[PDB]
Amino acid sequence: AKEIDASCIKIEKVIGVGEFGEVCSGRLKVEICVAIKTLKYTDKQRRDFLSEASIMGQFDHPNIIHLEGVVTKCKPVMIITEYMENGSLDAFLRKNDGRFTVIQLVGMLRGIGSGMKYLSDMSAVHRDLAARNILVNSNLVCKVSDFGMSRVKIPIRWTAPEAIAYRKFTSASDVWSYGIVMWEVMSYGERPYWDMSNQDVIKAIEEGYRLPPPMDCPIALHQLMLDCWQKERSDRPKFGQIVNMLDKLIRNPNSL
Repeated sequence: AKEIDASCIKIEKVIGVGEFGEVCSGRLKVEICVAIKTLKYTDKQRRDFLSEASIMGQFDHPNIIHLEGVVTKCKPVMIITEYMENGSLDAFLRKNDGRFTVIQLVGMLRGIGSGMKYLSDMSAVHRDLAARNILVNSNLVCKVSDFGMSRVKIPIRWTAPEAIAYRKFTSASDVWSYGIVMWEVMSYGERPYWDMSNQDVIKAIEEGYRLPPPMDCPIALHQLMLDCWQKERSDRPKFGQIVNMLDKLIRNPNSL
């Protein structure tokens, strides 16, 4: 992760408040813009708050939030990462409802896929993949963040069957999550399974029910979602196949 001297981090604005503490956006000098996650809390939070930075520090990929460093030897304890102008993907889509083309939405999913293909290769499992955990920048590049649950309370409607049933988390269960993320994107941040109860969703999926294709969503994309939602995890496509399929869709826009 690398320790950074607090004299280098200069907060400017408080973008909002997160779980463990506040979340801001300042600058880092040695100058560039960065994100800052402060902690204010008991030891029952610090070890988990920082552990997220530790794991995130093992990664280096364009579609994975870059960790600048951490400030532990001083208060407030904080995590410094690359700045993302547009913030959380889900909120970003709800504020720009129906304002993006199919190819642009596909490009975002391509990047997310690429970041997941990176993680899965590192033998890492996010276990909490969702649009709310994916940040977007001014260039529309979506990056996977929030590695608090990663392993090298999780929403049921985003979690794969086996993961809930017999606590089996793998890159195959993240694919199922990716499937849900795909649905959120093409639906502009729409709540999966809407007003259905977590119990209804579990039963529904067991009966063979699957989320319908979002309006104006290409048949091929929805099918890709169906594959990601296959009961038998072994039958679901690998992240490598997912990134490949999307590229061929982008390269050949007419196929969408």
